[PDB]
Amino acid sequence: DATDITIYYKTGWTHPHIHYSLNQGAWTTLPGVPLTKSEYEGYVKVTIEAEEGSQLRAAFNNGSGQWDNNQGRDYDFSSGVHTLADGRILSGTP
Repeated sequence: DATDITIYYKTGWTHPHIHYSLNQGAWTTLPGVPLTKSEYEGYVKVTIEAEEGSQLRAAFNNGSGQWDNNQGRDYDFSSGVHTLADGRILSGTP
């Protein structure tokens, strides 16, 4: 049973950030946490420390007010690993 929340995100932004609320808690202070490039070209990655049975709600930004917020639904990610690319989420790595 997975614990941390690891997210891969396809983006060409140079300063991508994840803004999120973990387990229905407080949201990060803007602009949120930076994502660091993965060796999967075009993808950035973050791992959010979390307990068993965790879920976060997230929106991504370019550090300067351009957003990807899933048409206002925001993106939901559970304990485990997930890859978001052009609005589609698949479990696991790229």
